[PDB]
Amino acid sequence: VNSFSGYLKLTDNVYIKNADIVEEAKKVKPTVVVNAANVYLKHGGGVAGALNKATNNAMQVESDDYIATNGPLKVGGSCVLSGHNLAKHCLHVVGPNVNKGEDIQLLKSAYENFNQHEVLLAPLLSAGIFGADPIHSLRVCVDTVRTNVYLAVFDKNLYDKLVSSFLEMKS
Ligand SMILES: Nc1ncnc2c1nc(Br)n2[C@@H]1O[C@H](COP(=O)(O)OP(=O)(O)OC[C@H]2O[C@@H](O)[C@H](O)[C@@H]2O)[C@@H](O)[C@H]1O
Repeated sequence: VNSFSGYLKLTDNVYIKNADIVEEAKKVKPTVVVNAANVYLKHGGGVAGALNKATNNAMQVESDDYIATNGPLKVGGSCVLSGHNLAKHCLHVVGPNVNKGEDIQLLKSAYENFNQHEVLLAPLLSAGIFGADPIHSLRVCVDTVRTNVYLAVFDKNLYDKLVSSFLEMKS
């Protein structure tokens, strides 16, 4: 497991690839895929829906059951559930929905959950439906995470922008 290939090494522990996270997960068989979740684990568009659909909706049913007996998550919080056919585990992480005025500082809280895991396959938290700048999310990630994080960015134009921006700001 955890056979990541073709990543660009950004820091000693952060790696980035222009790849759909679902197909990376099928290729790599990671111990942990990260899901960019909301506090009720209602997997809408974005990564959550793609992950859910690849589990034939088993992730959404598992999430319903988790929520029924544990209640919703906190922004910046997380929960480990099954990774189903994609990974051993899925780490569901709630970044701030910046479009709704939730504290963007909670992005640091969200990425801090990655530190509980040796190696993760992850998307950029809050950078899509939740409206954070993807460059800011990559920055928080490289600043906050100390464990090995392999970031999947499916859109080639965004990936190119992220690498360029990371170079310039790394100085
Ligand atoms: N197949 C893919 N492989 C790789 N990267 C992907 C893929 N698809 C997308 Br899209 N991305 C990119 O991963 C980033 C995060 O976007 P996101 O919307 O999934 O996560 P949040 O902004 O935290 O919103 C959470 C809310 O969205 C609902 O899904 C969830 O239930 C919740 O209510 C963005 O850069 C986006 O371009």
